[PDB]
Amino acid sequence: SMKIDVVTIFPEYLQPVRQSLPGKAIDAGLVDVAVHDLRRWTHDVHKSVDDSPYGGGPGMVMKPTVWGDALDEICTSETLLVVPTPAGYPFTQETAWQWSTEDHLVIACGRYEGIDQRVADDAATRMRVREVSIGDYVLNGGEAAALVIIEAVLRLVPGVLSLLEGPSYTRPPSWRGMDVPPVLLSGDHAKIAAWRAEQSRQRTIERRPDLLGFDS
Amino acid sequence: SMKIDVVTIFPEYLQPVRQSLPGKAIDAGLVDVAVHDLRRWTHDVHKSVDDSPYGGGPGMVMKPTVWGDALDEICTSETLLVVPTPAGYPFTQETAWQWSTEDHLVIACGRYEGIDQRVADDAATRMRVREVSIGDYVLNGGEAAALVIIEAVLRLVPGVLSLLEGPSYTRPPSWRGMDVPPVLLSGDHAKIAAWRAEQSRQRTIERRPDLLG
Ligand SMILES: OC1NC=Nc2ccccc21
Ligand SMILES: OC1NC=Nc2ccccc21
Repeated sequence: SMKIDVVTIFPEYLQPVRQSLPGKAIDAGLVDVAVHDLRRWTHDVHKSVDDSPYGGGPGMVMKPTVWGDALDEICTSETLLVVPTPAGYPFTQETAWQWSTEDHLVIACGRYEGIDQRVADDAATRMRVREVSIGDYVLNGGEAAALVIIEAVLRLVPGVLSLLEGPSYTRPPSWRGMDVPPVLLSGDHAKIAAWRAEQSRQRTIERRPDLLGFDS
Repeated sequence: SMKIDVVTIFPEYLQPVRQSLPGKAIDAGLVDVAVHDLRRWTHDVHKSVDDSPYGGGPGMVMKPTVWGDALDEICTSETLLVVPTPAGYPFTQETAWQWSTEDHLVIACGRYEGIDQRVADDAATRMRVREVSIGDYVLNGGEAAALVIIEAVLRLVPGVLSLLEGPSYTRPPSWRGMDVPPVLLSGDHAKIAAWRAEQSRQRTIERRPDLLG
């Protein structure tokens, strides 16, 4: 069984929910998802987890010490440590497929400004570390990215179950004066493929020219 | 006072949590977030929200009669209808900024295979509709994309609070045999900025060569 540990200062946000893809996976015994409050590894009265950046700049940086004790306790040398970060390598469908075979994912959730770089540098001496971004929009912390990563990876785990998709339709064949493309009604597996391919092309070149090796 | 309506078949999954950034925004009265179970608008005892695709093929497509009724009830002509879909335009930071000043976002969450296309086509005749993807990895449904969209947008609402960022550091100066780069403690702030410029250049070359052209 796969085991996923998430570490965060927002454990309630990351608490698994039964009616969800991860929830189904958990209840099917295919995965154990444990969530940990990073503040467990603080020792000061105020439970401080970050501090001002050396060299200045806006915002705060998470303290290396607290993350240190946390990952010390939760990780082994076989652990794949995932660290969401705006500055990471891209998280892709290829990445998802790869992590779907993993035995232990530990996901370190930190604020946008980052965890002290020495945390990941130190972890890499004992385990595999992957700093990744799920997109170039800006989230305030790694929490939502952790939820995205979990859903992308879990749906690939055995047992759990290029080009843009063109439009899709279902019943009724006429709705509010709008008709389904007749080829999709004609039952011709060949003509239908020709049409869907053509639609996908038009859509991809319009919305994602990058996918076909073009600019913008 | 932004309003966000989310429509989903996983309303518990999307329920706002007090201890989160969206929870802070709501508690601060800076936004109202309403989550609606899509099954409220189903027609049959089985509360059917999807149906098999015309032209055949795998998966299910979400029913237009059900979504049509939900959106009729929830949207107005001033609504910006957000439809997360892997087939969408990329959701970017410029998009988040734009949406950060909308009075009413409605986010329609559907399964990967998507919603009958007529739903969006119809809605676009009365309101602004944006189909967007948050990434090329595959999610089973738009629910997590919704959470992402919401967090990227809300953190740009006043009051809630080309190159990669380089490493950041804080105390202690020496930790487990690793020292904060001396230059950060130099009090030479022009130099620090050039140093961080160079850190960004290299990390970007190494991790995201796509942002260099
Ligand atoms: O992967 C990310 N994309 C955008 N913002 C982030 C903020 C914190 C962690 C991770 C991300
Ligand atoms: O933006 C998306 N990326 C990947 N999968 C999705 C599934 C449903 C809606 C949206 C997305």
